[PDB]
Amino acid sequence: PIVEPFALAHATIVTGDKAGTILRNMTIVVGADGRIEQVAPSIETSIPAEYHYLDGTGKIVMPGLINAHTHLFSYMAATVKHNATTLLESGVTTIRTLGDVGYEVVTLRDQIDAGQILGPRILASGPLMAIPEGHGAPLIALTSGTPEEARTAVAQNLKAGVNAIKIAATGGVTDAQEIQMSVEQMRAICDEAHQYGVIVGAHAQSPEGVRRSLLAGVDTIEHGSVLDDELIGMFRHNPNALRGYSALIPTLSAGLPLTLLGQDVTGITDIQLENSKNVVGGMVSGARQAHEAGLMIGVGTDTGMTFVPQYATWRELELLVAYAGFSPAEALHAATAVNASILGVDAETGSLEVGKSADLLVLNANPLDDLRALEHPALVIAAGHPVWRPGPKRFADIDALLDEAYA
Repeated sequence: PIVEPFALAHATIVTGDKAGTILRNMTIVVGADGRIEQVAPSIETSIPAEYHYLDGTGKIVMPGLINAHTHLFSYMAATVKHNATTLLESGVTTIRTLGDVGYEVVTLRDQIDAGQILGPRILASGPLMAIPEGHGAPLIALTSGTPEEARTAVAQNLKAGVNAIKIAATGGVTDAQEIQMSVEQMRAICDEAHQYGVIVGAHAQSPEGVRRSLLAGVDTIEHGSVLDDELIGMFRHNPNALRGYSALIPTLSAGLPLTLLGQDVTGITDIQLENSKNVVGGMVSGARQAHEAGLMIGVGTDTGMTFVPQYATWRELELLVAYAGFSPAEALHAATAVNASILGVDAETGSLEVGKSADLLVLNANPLDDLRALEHPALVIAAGHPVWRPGPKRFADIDALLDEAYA
């Protein structure tokens, strides 16, 4: 698969910047190297010879969506490739997995990077690290509680080729908020990962878990909890984080289903429902607080969960607006530019600027006026490679349940 240069003309560009800026009748020229060569008014932009022509009249083009929290499993090679393809077809050009079964995603990422397979840019975490809980989940089990065991475990992942790390600082959404992974354990994991420039994410649904993760130097907090001034300060300036700051990935899409859908649908016990309500309340409140404090907040959804479709990244933006006080513009900015910075790939993607990877998402309507415009992309282009497929295969039953639930 070779990248054939092309030019997408007459499109309305939704930049995804903090201001919610839109540029009318624009042409985006993509080179043979898969990078953006020009972004200018169509009327003054001539299409180079041999370049293919894409007529974007009546269309909106924006940076590809980015999902900072995914799983490519609910034979293994085909399964992970299928799910990565679904994400791409939904318009997501960069993803970070946070808990793989083994090193199958590393393998997939390498094939995509080599140009052997069409797919999104992937930050693969390999198996997540955590204290086993007996749920049969895949992970690198830390059972001694020592920093040495944790450092050895992360080294195994790094040696295997991961370019992301995931730690379970606490239990899940259906678990109690405890007052477990120690700061010492996570500090060893973060120190080691950072030596190799790898970003670390920690799943935490309690203030204590968030606090310990931040103290250890974790780069991203997944889910989160209600915050206070001490924690906000730890997000803003974290001397132990790879880039001196930590970001929050609320992943509202993963918690809300458990509290909005009936137990007859979810199948969780009464105690799990109560636990979920307490955790989700903290995730929502914390996201609002973080937004209010101007912290770095990204878009991730924890795909692979029974009620979190691989193709529903767009829903997270609607949830940030409805629950965290985000404006559509800010949500689009979080899903692109901010996510890119958080994942450390802002130099190559996240915005439609000359020199960056041609990760384009073409829409039939303006998402600033209605975020649901994101649900059905017109065309997705990954690193200059147009995806010649209709879109993701959707599950009407699940989509119907979620639509009603979020209504």
